[PDB]
Amino acid sequence: SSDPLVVAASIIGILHLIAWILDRL
Amino acid sequence: SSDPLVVAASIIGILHLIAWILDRL
Amino acid sequence: SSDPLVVAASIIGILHLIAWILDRL
Amino acid sequence: SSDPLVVAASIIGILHLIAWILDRL
Ligand SMILES: N[C@]12C[C@H]3C[C@H](C[C@H](C3)C1)C2
Repeated sequence: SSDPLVVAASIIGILHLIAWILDRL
Repeated sequence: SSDPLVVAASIIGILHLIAWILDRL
Repeated sequence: SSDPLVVAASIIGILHLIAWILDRL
Repeated sequence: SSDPLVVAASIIGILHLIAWILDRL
């Protein structure tokens, strides 16, 4: 729904940032 | 308004992350 | 405060994504 | 919990964006 989709997009952003931080380390 | 603009900025962040994930794949 | 700081960090994320989208265009 | 984890992922996204902005400057 319109509420769960916004949370799903936020989870993807966190996973992408985690990968980048791991590459910089 | 001040509430819809914050959601609009969040949607843009998710679209940008999706493109990056597609490039890495 | 603990509520305004979370919004301030979100605004920075949107500005960073906007710059990236402008570079890709 | 399910509420604190979502905030923790958001904090990581802000730190990653701050580093990028510092590199561009
Ligand atoms: N709420 C957030 C949406 C998007 C991804 C992540 C970091 C920024 C940009 C704020 C959580």
